[PDB]
Amino acid sequence: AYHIDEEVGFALPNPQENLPDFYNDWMFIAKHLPDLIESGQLRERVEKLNMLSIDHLTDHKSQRLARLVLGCITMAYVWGKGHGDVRKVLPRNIAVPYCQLSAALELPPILVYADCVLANWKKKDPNKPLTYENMDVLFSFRDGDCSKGFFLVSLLVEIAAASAIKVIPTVFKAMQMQERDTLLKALLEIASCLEKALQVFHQIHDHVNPKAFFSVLRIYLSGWKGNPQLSDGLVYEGFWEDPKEFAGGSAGQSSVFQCFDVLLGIQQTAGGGHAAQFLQDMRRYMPPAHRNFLCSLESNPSVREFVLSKGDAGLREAYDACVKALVSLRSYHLQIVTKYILIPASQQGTDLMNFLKTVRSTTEKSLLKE
Ligand code: HEM
Ligand SMILES: Nc1ccccc1C(=O)C[C@H](N)C(=O)O
Repeated sequence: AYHIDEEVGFALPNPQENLPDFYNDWMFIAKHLPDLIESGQLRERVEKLNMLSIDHLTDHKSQRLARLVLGCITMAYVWGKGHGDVRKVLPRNIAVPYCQLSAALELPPILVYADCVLANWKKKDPNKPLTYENMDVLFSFRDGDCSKGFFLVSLLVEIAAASAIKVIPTVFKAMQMQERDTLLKALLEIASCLEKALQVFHQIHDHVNPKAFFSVLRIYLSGWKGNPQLSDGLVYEGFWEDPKEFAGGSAGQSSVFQCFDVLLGIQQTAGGGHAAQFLQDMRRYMPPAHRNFLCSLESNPSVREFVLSKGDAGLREAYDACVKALVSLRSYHLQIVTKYILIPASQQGTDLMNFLKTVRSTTEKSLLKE
């Protein structure tokens, strides 16, 4: 069904918090990364784990939790305290089950958005709503890392986007039914929800401190693709013989922007030399069912062409409201990357800026006007 929820969208609805007692040894380490890292006992605990079979993970929610658990342990093992003391070999007894589970779930054996954000959360009270005050994350890395604020605000933007995502079938049906008003309603509804998502994005400032993000959390989200600290990638002991590179790119692995890029025929899949290659690569790091969803949307008739073919200024204005909301979102995201990467980096990206500025202006160049 593309694993897309009416309420939470690309987020994993109501994730599992507990594994079977079989996996308690995994569970304990993941639940205690702040103390084990700080006290310098983490790597020993990982290095003294026994081989635990994944055959006792009986369903998707259990596999997603195990993947989040092993991904957090792996990031902590590789990066340690976060200050250059690195491990380049992931011990056999983590690496083999982590890589087996990853293959089953068709995701790379590294921490991704779909683990640390889409699966990493709970309601404090199951009867209060999906708001920040009623929610928590399941795992953090270090005390003060602001992982609660970063993951939960990302999740809440994701949940806000769900309201626009569930309208997408109405769009294609209305094109196909030849239902002009239904299509116009739907596009205005999508834009309205995307605007609401932009409002939710503002909570980022209330809960994430630029020093903590840039200097702590960013470290544990860092990968080994093009990383000088791990120039040949990571050795997954006992599974592949030579090291492999995978990006640690959690923020950029949301499907939300690409979801509406593709819906509105904005051309970034194919296009820019280095911008389109980056956007296509980050798809490798999305759950397969979401990869599938983005592809099926590309195969559908073009909404942008349909609107263009109609000589209908009302349609063109609803379409442009969607494109505007997507520009607003990337423009605000530009501001945040300035606040949370660029300024702290200088207090010690021009390629990073150019990538984001490019995707925004390509989105901006898509407005119809006429
Ligand atoms: C909170 C919700 C967020 C969402 C939904 C989101 C979404 C995205 C998306 C879709 C991209 C791909 C570029 C594009 O499509 O325009 C991207 C890139 C990026 N975002 Fe975010 N983002 C969020 C928050 C953040 C935050 C708080 C930071 C803090 C610095 C950040 C840092 C980055 C970086 C560095 C990139 C470039 C890819 C990379 O090098 O990792 N993002 N983001
Ligand atoms: N801060 C942590 C550090 C390490 C492991 C878990 C956490 C949590 O966030 C626990 C959360 N209160 C929960 O409801 O599971």
